[PDB]
Amino acid sequence: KVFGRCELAAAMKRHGLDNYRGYSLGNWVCAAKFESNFNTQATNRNTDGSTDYGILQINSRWWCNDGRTPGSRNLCNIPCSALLSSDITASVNCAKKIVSDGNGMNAWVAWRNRCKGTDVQAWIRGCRL
Ligand SMILES: [Cl-]
Ligand SMILES: [Cl-]
Ligand code: NA
Repeated sequence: KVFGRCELAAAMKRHGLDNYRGYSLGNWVCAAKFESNFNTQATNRNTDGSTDYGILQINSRWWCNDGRTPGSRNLCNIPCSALLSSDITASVNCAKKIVSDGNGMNAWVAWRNRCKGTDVQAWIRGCRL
């Protein structure tokens, strides 16, 4: 499923991400835009053989099991395929664990390079939330 901007914002807000660990909703929508273009089915292979999955491009080296990333951790205790569902619950619950681990949203390279320090509130402008 490819989300619209306000649709995803409303979905993330209902799942408790607005101001989660101090990150306003616009940060999460901005990260999703540049990580996956709002597409729950996005996958990208990394140089180390791991793969990023879903709307927030969660990495199989640490966070989910895809059966082909040797020596990887499964810290969200989920198959990576569950992160590709049109229901974002699994991706959001896993993202909450990632953003709480110490580095905040700097774990998402696209957020660091394209959202951090910008007017991220623009990403929820006009949405009925
Ligand atoms: Cl915001
Ligand atoms: Cl980037
Ligand atoms: Na959903």
